[PDB]
Amino acid sequence: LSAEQIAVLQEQGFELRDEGLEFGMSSKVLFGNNLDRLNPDSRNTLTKIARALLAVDIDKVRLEGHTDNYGDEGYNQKLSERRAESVAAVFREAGMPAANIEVRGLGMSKPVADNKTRAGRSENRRVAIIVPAE
Amino acid sequence: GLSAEQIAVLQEQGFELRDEGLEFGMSSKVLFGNNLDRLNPDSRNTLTKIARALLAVDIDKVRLEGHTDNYGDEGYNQKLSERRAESVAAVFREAGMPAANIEVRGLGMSKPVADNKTRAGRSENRRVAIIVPAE
Repeated sequence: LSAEQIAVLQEQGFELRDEGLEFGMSSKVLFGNNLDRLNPDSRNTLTKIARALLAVDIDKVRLEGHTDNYGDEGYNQKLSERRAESVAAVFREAGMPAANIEVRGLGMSKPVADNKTRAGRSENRRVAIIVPAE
Repeated sequence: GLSAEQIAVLQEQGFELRDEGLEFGMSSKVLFGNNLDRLNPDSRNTLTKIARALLAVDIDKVRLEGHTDNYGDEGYNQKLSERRAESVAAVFREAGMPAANIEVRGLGMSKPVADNKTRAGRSENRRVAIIVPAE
């Protein structure tokens, strides 16, 4: 729960939540037309975030993958896992140990917008980077 | 338009003789593991190393061909195979090869190198081929 860490997190773009601090990127930004391969630029943005967080000795990051509710529920479950794993590999490659990374795929079960509209579904397809408080 | 010094490097990189070119093949199991089109870190490094070796001897053209087995939707499979050959292309672009010198094809299920009757014959069919043509 340290204090100086927040200044980096916020400067990294994290926002405040109950569990801790969270930063989100849409799957459109992260992967474009790919399945779970990150596009080079997003990988670089992520690498920079991973290194800023390591630098202030963050204890844990949790990566949570999400989809909208369009398509097979099981495939969407697995796709959200693989996409959160792609973000997690960026953290490992930047030097964070596996033991300090948790990965979850949520599928369609934790939406942040209305799946009625094409834009709401694009919002719901995302990976969240969470720094828990405890 | 191909040289002996180019051959020496292709061989030690693991390329083999084929019609009108040289080819290096890896299974989707080794390149991607459990992933969709993201390469495992160790296979990405292996591919980077090959790409550097071919750029060093100024390889003018590379073609990348993605294949699947026959299980599941033929449409998804062709998309999958295209996306997985594109994953290999991006390694070659990052290592310095121009986009113009790279040709990416997903052949889906259409060109199998094993039977597909067996789980092992299917895994073999899941693959990407790195083709250095002669002309």
